[PDB]
Amino acid sequence: EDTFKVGLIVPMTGGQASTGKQIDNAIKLYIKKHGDTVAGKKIEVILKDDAAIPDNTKRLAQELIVNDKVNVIAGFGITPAALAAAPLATQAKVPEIVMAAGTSIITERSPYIVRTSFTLAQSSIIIGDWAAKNGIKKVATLTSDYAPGNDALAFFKERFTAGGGEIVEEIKVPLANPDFAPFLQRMKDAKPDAMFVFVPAGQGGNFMKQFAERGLDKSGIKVIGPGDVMDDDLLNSMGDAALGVVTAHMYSAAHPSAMNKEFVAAYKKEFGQRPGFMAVGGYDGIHLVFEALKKTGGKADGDSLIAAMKGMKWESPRGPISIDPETRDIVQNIYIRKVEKVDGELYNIEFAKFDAVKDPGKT
Repeated sequence: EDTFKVGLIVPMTGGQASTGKQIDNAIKLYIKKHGDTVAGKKIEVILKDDAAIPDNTKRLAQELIVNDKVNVIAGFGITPAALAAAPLATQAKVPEIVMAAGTSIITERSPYIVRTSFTLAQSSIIIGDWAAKNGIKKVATLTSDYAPGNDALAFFKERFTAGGGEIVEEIKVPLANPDFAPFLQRMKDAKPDAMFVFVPAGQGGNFMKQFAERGLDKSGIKVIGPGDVMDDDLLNSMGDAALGVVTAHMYSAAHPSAMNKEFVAAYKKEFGQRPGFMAVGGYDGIHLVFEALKKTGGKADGDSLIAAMKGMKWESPRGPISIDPETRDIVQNIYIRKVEKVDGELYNIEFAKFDAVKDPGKT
């Protein structure tokens, strides 16, 4: 009654555990910094681990909506999870806040979906344009074999080839327990100018370890991609082979804004780890819920909330962001970054900025 409930469904275990860990942490941090009360309502966050299995996502979303009567569902660590919950969000008129999954069509799959993460297309068009304009002629691609990987590939290829680039080979690896060894072996022999790599949050460290193990650090093959592979949650654990990797992405822990400085410091202080781009999707997702409730003066029905969320603009640790009133998707800067060592640690140092990029998958 004086309560507002958020059903948080994220992968706390399994291959995408680092996504849920980050989102759970960032929301805990937000509430620690802002309190748990808005417009007369006590916010409760109910955590459920789907292990990134969409059957679990669906079952958990149903339990949260029907049994716990949550007002919002949030999280959705992979695209299939967001899609699994979309029918229930629509049927129950419960906003579904996508804080992680990055496939362009997701927001079209329910009028109650709003997203605070990214789309792969937003970063992939930028790195495609950059690679072409920077004398990279021949690229091999390695992308996770599911929806966001296919978006990454399609949008990169479109812009890269438009700029005169050539894709010489396209390799896909499973979401679950990928083996990067065979791709990396082909690379040793085929030696393209660069490899374009999309793997989801949590996997870039494993990729870089096999990269280094095969001596690709000495091959003169550049590594480029959207920033998922250079996940800030993982950067601290990578070796010198990661130096010079160039990625486009919506968030870097090294973003030089006062708000990001405060966010990164607070997150490190509380959790003893650097936040990655999944943490900021969670941070902004919960901000969105708090601010929406503020705007509706405490009205908790889905329609009121969605109306309030559309067109909302604010400063995120990542930069200025907004919810497109037409698509309910995130509009945000996309930066190009190079991995450099600062004070003993690897960071994605931003060197280029494209302002307020709308999802190219819908434009």
